[PDB]
Amino acid sequence: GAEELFARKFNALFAQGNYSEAAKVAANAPKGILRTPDTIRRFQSVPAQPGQTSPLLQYFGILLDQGQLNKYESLELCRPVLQQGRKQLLEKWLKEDKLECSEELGDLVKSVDPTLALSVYLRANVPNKVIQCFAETGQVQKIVLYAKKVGYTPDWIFLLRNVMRISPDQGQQFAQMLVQDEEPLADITQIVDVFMEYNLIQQCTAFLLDALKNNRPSEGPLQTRLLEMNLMHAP
Repeated sequence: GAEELFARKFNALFAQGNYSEAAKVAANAPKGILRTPDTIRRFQSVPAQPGQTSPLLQYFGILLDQGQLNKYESLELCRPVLQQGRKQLLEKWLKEDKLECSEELGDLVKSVDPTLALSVYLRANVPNKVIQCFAETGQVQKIVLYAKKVGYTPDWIFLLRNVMRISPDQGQQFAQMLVQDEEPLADITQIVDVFMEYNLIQQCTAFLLDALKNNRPSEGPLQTRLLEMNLMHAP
């Protein structure tokens, strides 16, 4: 019940002109009173300051001496660090399991890197929804495999979503590695739509062709749609 009292002690000693005692109590105290969320957000928020131990360096000290922490503490750890310009720190916390290696941290990276998140889900919690859920670009294989290896084609949706909003572009995509064996998807039209809207038409058709290059993997409709696009795009 003195969570409040601990925060009161920190705020008092910080305010009272002895950052040393406030830091010594806050960092060297149990239950992570510099990673319980208000405390951690304060500690991450203060930027480097001459006169004492750097907040960043003090906090890394704190994290290592303290260690990985719970979903909430790991999550709190993860929520700013990706944003904080230390996305790479958060990649290390997911890879080093300084974070919970949960679905949340992976998803946070998938918002900024599907692939490593996908790596974590492939490695940490072996889920499918989150891992596929973002597949903007990167390691083609996981994407092409989860679309390719039904399931799942919803990973195809997630990637088309992720390629509906993708800074990557024509080139490294996932249909063809996925479909050297023709596969209809949740909507192949989606695939062309995404490609088309990105004018990645060429990759959609190119990849689809390879899918057709396993022959019994061959559907008029893939081809129908392909030809349809070529009729309006370039025959």
